[PDB]
Amino acid sequence: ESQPDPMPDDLHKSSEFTGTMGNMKYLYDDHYVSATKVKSVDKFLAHDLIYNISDKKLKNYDKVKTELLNEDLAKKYKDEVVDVYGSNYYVNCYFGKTCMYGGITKHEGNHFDNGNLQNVLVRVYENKRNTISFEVQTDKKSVTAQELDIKARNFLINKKNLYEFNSSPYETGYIKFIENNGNTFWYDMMPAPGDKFDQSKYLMMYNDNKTVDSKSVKIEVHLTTK
Ligand SMILES: [Zn+2]
Repeated sequence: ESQPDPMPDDLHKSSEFTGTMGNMKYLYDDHYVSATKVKSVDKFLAHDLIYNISDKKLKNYDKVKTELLNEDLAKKYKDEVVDVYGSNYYVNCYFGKTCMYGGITKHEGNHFDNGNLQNVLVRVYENKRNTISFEVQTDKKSVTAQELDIKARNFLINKKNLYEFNSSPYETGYIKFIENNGNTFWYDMMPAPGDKFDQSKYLMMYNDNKTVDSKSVKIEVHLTTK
């Protein structure tokens, strides 16, 4: 059922991407859509949903379209009261508007009990050594892996310069989720080889709206230096 771990050539190398890393940095550096108790208002394609969500911050949008893996996922959350969490983009976002993928969890029943926040531990591995470990927080029992990944990359951009404008001090990176039923999966942290980064295509991995149990999930960040 599990994703086999990275083989050595499954991982994007940053020295083979000659476009602008600030373009990856932007997707994770104090960057996210957040909405709570929202119900979808519209649809573009069969596998997406559109919500009246404004960024209260720098006022860039009052409508978020989220794209899912398929029509069934879309149908399923269409008339549900939901919280949204995800990384938005504007390039080739077509439908005051912004785009994203997945980020969707039902609101009813999905929160801890004394309004507590749950800590999820991230263990960071640099050239196969556990050098730093940190906690990220959510208030959702079933939280998207996108949410947690966003929060862990945000922290790593600050502490570790994970992504910089021109480069990354890292060659390879992957984030790995280990669920308490043994299931593992992982995302490639580095952009595809070449001179142009396509945010929309990068983010599209979050399509499947994967959620995990926040209280028992384990996250590992595996990085290798230049
Ligand atoms: Zn909620």
